[PDB]
Amino acid sequence: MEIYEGKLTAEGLRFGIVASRFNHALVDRLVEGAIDCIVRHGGREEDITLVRVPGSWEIPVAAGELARKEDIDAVIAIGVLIRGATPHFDYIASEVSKGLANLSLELRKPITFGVITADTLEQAIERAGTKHGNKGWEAALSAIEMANLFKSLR
Amino acid sequence: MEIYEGKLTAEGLRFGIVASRFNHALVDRLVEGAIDCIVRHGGREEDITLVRVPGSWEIPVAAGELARKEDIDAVIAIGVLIRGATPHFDYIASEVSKGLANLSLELRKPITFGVITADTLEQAIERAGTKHGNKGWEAALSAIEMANLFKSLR
Amino acid sequence: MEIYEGKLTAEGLRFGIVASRFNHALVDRLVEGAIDCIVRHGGREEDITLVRVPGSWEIPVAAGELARKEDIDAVIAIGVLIRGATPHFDYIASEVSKGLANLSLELRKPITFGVITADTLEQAIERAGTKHGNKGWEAALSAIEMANLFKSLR
Amino acid sequence: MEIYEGKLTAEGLRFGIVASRFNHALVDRLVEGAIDCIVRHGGREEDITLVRVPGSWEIPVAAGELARKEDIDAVIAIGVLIRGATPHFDYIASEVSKGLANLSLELRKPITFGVITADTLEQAIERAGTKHGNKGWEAALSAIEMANLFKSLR
Amino acid sequence: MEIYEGKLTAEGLRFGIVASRFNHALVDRLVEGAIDCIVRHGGREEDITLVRVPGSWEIPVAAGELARKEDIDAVIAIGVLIRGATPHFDYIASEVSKGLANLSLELRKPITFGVITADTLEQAIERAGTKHGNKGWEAALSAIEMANLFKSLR
Amino acid sequence: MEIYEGKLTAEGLRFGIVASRFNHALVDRLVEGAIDCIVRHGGREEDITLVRVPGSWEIPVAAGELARKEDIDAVIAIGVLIRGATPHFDYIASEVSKGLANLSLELRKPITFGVITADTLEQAIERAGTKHGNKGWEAALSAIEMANLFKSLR
Amino acid sequence: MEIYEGKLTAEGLRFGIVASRFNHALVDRLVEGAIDCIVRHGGREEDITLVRVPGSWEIPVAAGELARKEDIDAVIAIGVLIRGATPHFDYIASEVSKGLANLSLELRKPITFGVITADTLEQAIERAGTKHGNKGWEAALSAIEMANLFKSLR
Repeated sequence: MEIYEGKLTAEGLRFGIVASRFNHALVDRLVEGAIDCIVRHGGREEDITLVRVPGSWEIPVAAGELARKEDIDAVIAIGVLIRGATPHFDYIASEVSKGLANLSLELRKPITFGVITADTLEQAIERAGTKHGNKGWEAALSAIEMANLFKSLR
Repeated sequence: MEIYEGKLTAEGLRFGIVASRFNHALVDRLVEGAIDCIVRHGGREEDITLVRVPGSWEIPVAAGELARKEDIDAVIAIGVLIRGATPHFDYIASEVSKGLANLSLELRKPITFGVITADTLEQAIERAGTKHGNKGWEAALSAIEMANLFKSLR
Repeated sequence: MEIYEGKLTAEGLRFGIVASRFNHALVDRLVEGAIDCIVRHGGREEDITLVRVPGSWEIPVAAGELARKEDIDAVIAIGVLIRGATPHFDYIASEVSKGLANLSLELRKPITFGVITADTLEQAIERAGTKHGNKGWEAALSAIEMANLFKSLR
Repeated sequence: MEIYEGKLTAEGLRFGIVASRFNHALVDRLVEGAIDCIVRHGGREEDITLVRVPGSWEIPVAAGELARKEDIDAVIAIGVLIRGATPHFDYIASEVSKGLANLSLELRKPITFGVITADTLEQAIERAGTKHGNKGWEAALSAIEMANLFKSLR
Repeated sequence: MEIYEGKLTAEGLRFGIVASRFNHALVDRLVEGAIDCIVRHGGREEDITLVRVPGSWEIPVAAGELARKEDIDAVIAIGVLIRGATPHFDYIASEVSKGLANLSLELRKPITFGVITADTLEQAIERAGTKHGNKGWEAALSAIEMANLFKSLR
Repeated sequence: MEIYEGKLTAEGLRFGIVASRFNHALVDRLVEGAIDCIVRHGGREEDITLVRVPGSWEIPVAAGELARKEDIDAVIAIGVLIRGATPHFDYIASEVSKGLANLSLELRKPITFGVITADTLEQAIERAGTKHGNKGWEAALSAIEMANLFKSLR
Repeated sequence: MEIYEGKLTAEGLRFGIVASRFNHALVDRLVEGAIDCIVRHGGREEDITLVRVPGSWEIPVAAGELARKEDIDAVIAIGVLIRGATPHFDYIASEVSKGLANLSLELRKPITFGVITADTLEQAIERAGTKHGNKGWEAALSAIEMANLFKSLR
């Protein structure tokens, strides 16, 4: 049998990080874990390109210009969505996810999903550093494995 | 300021894994994550020494013979404890933990704690592979970082 | 990979059994299973040293004189504790367990724990012969495996 | 099989009794049973050394100077603890017990535990003379058996 | 029979008092009773060494430097612990007590325990001067008796 | 009377800070207060050695290598523990505390305790910056006073 | 960027303390913390001017004669207000606060606010020494920082 799988070594890879600005407080702890993961697995922080967009709605279009440059091996999307009074939550949540997934089949490149979709302000703080451990350090780990496996599979 | 911190690269390190036999079903998924972590971070599986003891009560004494050999950089203790009808749970839980912590100051060597102390059979299955992600892959990650930092700090 | 593990053959091993006297009725069924295990796995009953102490409080000090003799490969501690009206239970339960575990790191020798810590008189009868199967035959099985593995690991 | 066990004859043995002063009323009935046991089993009352300390907290340190003299075969600790309004009970109860047990492995000498840990003033009176029969006559009986067995086992 | 017991005369003895600063209000009434006891039983206040530490957590380490000087006969530990919202209470309470008791067997010297472990702010005020009479005057009385008895027993 | 007490001036002292990584979000506000305290009381930030360990379980072993270097006057342990579904909380909480306290009597050096043991995620945020004022700025203040007093007392 | 901030060193500064007499019991523990803070941060107690006024109503007028002398760098107002049966509380509380704040813009000099405004007698005892730590040691710390920063900013 042929078994393919990405190792977790980050040397030689160049990364893109698309990070919304809304929910300034929680996103800055995710971007912190994300860079943290990439450096302690052996990647340099020079080869990280960090892009900032105003809301989570526009993560799709801007991760589309990072994922087209040749020298980017994987792209991480990092944004916080908290439900409020209206269904505004759903139609933005539903679209962030389709643009990211639709983009990944198009450009045949890994785009990992580091978007926190929380119901209360409580659960967002737990997945951004405390009792569940930041998505940011996680979605970054997912891309290091993918961008590593996509040397073998292409 | 001096900042010390372990990177996550597992090359050159030699590991010990002390794994109980009781709860045959759940422990074998932890040992699986543990070796898995060490190999995909760049360590060879030859340099893993795996030791098996009958219950969780004896993890202390046998991790004491692994932690004394010179060629072991870190030791992982892996066992499952489920509460039952009696306080048998507490006095075994309380002692596994003191022998492991007491051993680490004595032999000045990292012994990370991969013991699941669950109340229901439910929560033990969740921390052994499913919605919380195996301690075994986690306690192994903790030791790779420690055994790496203890090159600098000794 | 190196895999260490004790087989279950009891030939050549010499055992010590420290058995309280209090709860005369239930302890005598545990000591019965314990010798039973050692003989039917192939050990002789001559090489069993049986020591009797008045209560469960003193199992630590007397298992300390058995575990220091050279010709003892493993020691079994067998006593029954039933909770009563007062917290007398806890402070005796808590100390039996630390002296046994503290002794095992000191003398680097297996001391397995065959102490029944039951809440009702009911549950003590179930773990001493009937629907859960005597600790005594179990704690003895745990030591045969350990004393066998500690030929390889020392 | 070798069977070791202490007989109950008190001739030739020399004893130490560490007895708190707090709860003046109940302790004096325990010390009474303790000497009573030792004399009617055949020991002289000259060879009893009786030591008095202010509270139950200091039983450990003073039983440590009795247990170091050569001419003491066993030491009895006799004190009454009654729970009151605060957790003061627990942290004193927890420490009396560790100093006594820790001392017994250190000096390899029997220290039997005649401490009444009662929840109400009621249960303390029952274990000090009336419907359950004084610990003092009991903890003394436990030491006569141990100090007798420790001629054979040393 | 030999009876040992400390008289209550404080002449010739030299004392150490380790007193936390946290709960400034209640501790200063305990230290007040403590010196008060030592002077009115006949000791001079010159021979009192008073040491102040920031919290109750550090009473162990600093009573360890007083108890090692030769010219200190007994050491008093004086601090107030009030339970609050979290289990922070327990793990500090549990450690103050082990360091004090562990120290007393090590240095074979009396360390009496004048720590108030109260559940409400109410009960702490009652044991610090009012309807139960200050521990400080009590723990001091306990040490005068012990340091006096330890002339005879050493 | 002799009165000993540490002033609060931080000049000439060299500090060690052992800070877990788990609960990335809250620990980074404690380390922030801790350095903040040491600099504004007059200490330089060059003489701070900052050590990072993966979990709170390993604070003991790594504070043991900082506390052995000669040029460290006091060590601060900084980590966040939040209770979750299982008793995993207790056995880790209970051991962090014994290794820190056991270490301080051994190496006769101040190790102050800046560990937040919170029941809800709520109370952890309050003791890490907001309505109760960071332990980190507090445990640091406790060590500046202790390391200053331990010039006089040694 | 220019960053201004007061260090916490109290050398060279001269302080004023305006302390009511009503609630004799609790105020004397605040004044105690206040002087305590100033001395252990390095200030002499000669350079403290202590002024006493009959009630909390007159703290404004008398802190106005201290804040006009040239040789006073900061003034501390220390008084206890407990709510009783009537709205007398509010109109005195409301005025103490405006005279202190109005005075600080007028004389361009720090006047820190060490007034306890408690609802029950309970909460006043907690903020005056026990589980929340005296305002007096706090309002004094606030002024040492301010009077230090106002060398740079004037």
